[PDB]
Amino acid sequence: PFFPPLYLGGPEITTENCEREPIHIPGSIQPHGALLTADGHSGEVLQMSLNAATFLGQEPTVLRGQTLAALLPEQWPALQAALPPGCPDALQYRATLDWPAAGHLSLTVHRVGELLILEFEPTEAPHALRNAMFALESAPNLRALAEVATQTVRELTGFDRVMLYKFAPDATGEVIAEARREGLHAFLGHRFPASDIPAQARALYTRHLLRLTADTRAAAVPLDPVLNPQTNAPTPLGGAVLRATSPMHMQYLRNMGVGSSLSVSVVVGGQLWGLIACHHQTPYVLPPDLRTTLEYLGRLLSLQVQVKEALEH
Amino acid sequence: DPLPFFPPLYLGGPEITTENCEREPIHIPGSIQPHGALLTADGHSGEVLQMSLNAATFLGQEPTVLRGQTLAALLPEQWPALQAALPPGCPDALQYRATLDWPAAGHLSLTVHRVGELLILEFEPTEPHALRNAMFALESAPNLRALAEVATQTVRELTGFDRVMLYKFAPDATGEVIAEARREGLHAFLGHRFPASDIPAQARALYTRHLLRLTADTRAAAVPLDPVLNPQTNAPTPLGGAVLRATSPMHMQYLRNMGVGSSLSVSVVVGGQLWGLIACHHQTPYVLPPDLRTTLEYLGRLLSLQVQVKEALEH
Ligand SMILES: *C/C=C1/C(=C/c2[nH]c(/C=C3[NH+]=C(/C=C4\NC(=O)C(C=C)=C4C)C(C)=C\3CCC(=O)O)c(CCC(=O)O)c2C)NC(=O)[C@H]1C
Ligand SMILES: *C/C=C1/C(=C/c2[nH]c(/C=C3[NH+]=C(/C=C4\NC(=O)C(C=C)=C4C)C(C)=C\3CCC(=O)O)c(CCC(=O)O)c2C)NC(=O)[C@H]1C
Repeated sequence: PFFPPLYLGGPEITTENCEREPIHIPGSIQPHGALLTADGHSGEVLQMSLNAATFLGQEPTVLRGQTLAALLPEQWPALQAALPPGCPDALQYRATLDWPAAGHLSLTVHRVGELLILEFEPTEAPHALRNAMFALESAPNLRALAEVATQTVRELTGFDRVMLYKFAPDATGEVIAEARREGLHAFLGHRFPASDIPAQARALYTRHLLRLTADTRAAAVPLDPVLNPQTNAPTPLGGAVLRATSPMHMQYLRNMGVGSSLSVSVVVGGQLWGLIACHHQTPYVLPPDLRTTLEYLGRLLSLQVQVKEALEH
Repeated sequence: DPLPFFPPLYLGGPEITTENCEREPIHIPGSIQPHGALLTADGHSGEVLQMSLNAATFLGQEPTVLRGQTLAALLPEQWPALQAALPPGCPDALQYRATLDWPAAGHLSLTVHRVGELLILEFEPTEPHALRNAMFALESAPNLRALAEVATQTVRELTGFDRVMLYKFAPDATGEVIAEARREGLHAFLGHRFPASDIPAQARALYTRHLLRLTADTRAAAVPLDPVLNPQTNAPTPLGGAVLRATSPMHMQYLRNMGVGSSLSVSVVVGGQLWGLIACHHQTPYVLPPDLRTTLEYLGRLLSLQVQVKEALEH
């Protein structure tokens, strides 16, 4: 099963109970964005991140009464149609708001049962993706495909290190390709125990395909209330990219000297084949539109891995 | 019966009838569609060899001036990028794309690929979260039918085409329209089947490697390359990888007879075989700009993946 989260007086995580940390329900988010939850029917704002006032520019109480209808007039009917009752928690809808306080915000919404989860992040506003797609497809074998993928991602993102991390049948991981800035350790060829990515994190990574830590020293921002009014239970945040990263894993990143971390799941035959794993030495908020490019690349790599593995077997 | 290609018309080959469909050498028509321009150049020196006859009007230069310069001089910023992206021996399927600001012609999209020692350069005029939203909707579709319906509707919304169909090949290469989105008033093609010769065997092979082709105007005359043969080889210039390549006259007559002014199709490739086609029709001529066509190319790949996934959920 899972332990209760901390804020419901559950045990603190150690290397003895790695498998039982409820990483999906931390009750908090990373501070480079803001999150609201809301009722599926009424559009009634039920929870907000204590930092919402910053991003939205709204007097705190104003929000926690109001309706999405009021708050987001153009958007609220689109949401209603895009995310019908009963849809999967994996389905997401995005829009760009030109919002008074903040030039442009990206809005990302998904639905978990009766709750809409809304994420707001700063945003903005060429051929590198098309060029990359063809490059991946003409790679002659899996090894070269891995090399092209890591190089392409590094060029698109500027990340200090990009790896392709492949899982063995026992969930033992191996760095099979790597693109990195001059003057970093090389993790190419190294293998790592399955417990570094514990079972409950691999399962969530099979369904929700991109996650990140933007700053491995930033404090999480609580949800208020912490419990969902609807249920008097924790809000599931595993489909939210703003979801606070497990401190156990933030500690693992700080000990490596990493300030910023992102990965994309590569999913083949319904199973987690590997990760595009990215490191930055300093804090780094990759903007939403560039993340989208990596999300596309994730799908394309999933296709090409199967194609390429089929021409060996 | 499968038989080798006839020589093209310009090398004294025969004219194509219902009898000899499968032997038309559609990859080497010696000509392009008039809404863009094409140059060929030597892959090592960058000497310009062939150009479409309309090139002066896209590029704003006399032929003899174009042909008298190397790509190093014509494309000083792109020439080194081309050479890195398209190394000798690379496959003909690999494409490099850039946007140019050309004085006379505005923003041009440049698409380049390499066939042996030849570079092929295509120039076309070029111009929010719809793709991301579509990607997730496709993935959440519960079964093959719902996927097919979401895919057709999405493509129609992105493009404004009068008809978008998902055409699926059977094992005998006959095809069936298994989903479609269509303009009000058009008659349904859903559930209809069409014989294997409708898309002959040398088109199907080409459609497994080069995943998008189009006819922007089913009545437009093709524009010859000049000279027609590659001076490197005194042989035909391979245009199978060029979206500008002229469509087979057989296929154009087939489309005009259906009342179609514009056609586009994307290949859906599963396990190395052509599974089906995203096939679009417009009643009037219609040019879809290169950046919009890129969205369809990306959806072609997504759909190939999702078709595998939906079919595996099915035994
Ligand atoms: C007591 C449990 C431990 C633990 C927990 C844990 N680990 C993750 C997720 C990841 N761990 C990763 C490990 C590596 N990163 C590398 O670069 C290498 C090798 C060079 C390894 C072995 C990775 C890549 C992830 C994925 C996330 C990312 O992209 O950074 C989680 C889940 C965190 C979350 O999503 O909130 C958890 C709870 N890790 C341990 O090492 C043990 C001590
Ligand atoms: C004697 C040969 C004939 C022939 C040739 C031919 N066909 C193609 C390619 C295509 N044919 C298509 C036919 C259809 N369009 C539809 O809407 C339906 C069903 C409702 C069918 C059966 C299609 C879709 C294609 C693909 C390209 C496209 O138009 O989007 C070629 C190759 C064309 C080229 O790349 O230059 C050729 C030579 N078709 C016949 O019917 C016989 C008489």
